[PDB]
Amino acid sequence: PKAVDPFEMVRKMGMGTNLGNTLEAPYEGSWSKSAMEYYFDDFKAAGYKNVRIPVRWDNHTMRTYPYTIDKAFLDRVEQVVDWSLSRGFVTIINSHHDDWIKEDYNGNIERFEKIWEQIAERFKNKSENLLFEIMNEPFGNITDEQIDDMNSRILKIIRKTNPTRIVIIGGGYWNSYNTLVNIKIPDDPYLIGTFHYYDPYEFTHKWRGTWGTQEDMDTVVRVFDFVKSWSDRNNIPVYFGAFAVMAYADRTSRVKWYDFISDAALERGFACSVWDNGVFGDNDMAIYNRDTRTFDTEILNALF
Ligand SMILES: OC[C@H]1O[C@@H](O[C@H]2[C@H](O)[C@@H](O)[C@H](O)O[C@@H]2CO)[C@H](O)[C@@H](O)[C@@H]1O
Repeated sequence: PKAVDPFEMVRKMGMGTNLGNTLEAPYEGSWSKSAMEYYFDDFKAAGYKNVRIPVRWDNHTMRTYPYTIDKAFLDRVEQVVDWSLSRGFVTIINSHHDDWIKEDYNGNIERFEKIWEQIAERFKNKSENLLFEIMNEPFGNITDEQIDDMNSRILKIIRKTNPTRIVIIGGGYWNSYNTLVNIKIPDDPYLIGTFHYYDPYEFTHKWRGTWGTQEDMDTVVRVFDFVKSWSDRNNIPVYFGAFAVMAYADRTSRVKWYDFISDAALERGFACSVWDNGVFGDNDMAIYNRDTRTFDTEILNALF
């Protein structure tokens, strides 16, 4: 009845990191290096206060009823979660890249439910610091009615075994042109809303040449301020699961951007996780080198 409320958590979560391109890859390791328990020792030393762990269940779950999840895979995900929880991190697991659910919905919603049914069961006794994020990026390729349907039913499933565990549902998205927020939010006291950058017409834009300008900053504060009003009006805390997910004009801009987002976000009381590709050598968007156990100091400095 009296558990931690979403606002207390968001305050607790603070600035964190993503364990990108790992368990959300088709198969763990097929992309960036697999999860090692030292990753978390370093993140803790680094300052991160939360760790989002994307997870694609597609290939560890039967494609046919009863859509059971590999016993082993579940064991694996729990091992990683426990490493994170043991270190005091507010930990977030979800469904990432399980696009099949958007290529149909009437057809795959049950498989999606079974998966969430089994996740909720296995982690039901986990610490309050383990949050369930229904789906990474709900928007796009699916009607609003279906996005709403999905949240209600997965939440309902989760609540049967996790009566007070905080759940994260998309509250909306933003892009250079507009911001979209949800009006219809489920009637539940344990929900956090999450936003990500999304542009349905992305594969059309005549483009610009990546981010970093003053105009972009002006654009984000705009977005952040509206989400803020949304947050206050709906009484639902905000969390930017993966930011700085863009390419930049140069090293100096990139650092500045990481410094900027963190400031604006936390000042408005938002929780957020930086997107960490876990890739160096391309070099993309990785802050922590899983091979050298070293971080891009300048960026960490800009985040804290
Ligand atoms: O889809 C494969 C592609 O994913 C990239 O990460 C995404 C992340 O999955 C998404 O949730 C977030 O909103 O954006 C990031 C980056 O765009 C990953 O960085 C790529 O290497 C990978 O090929």
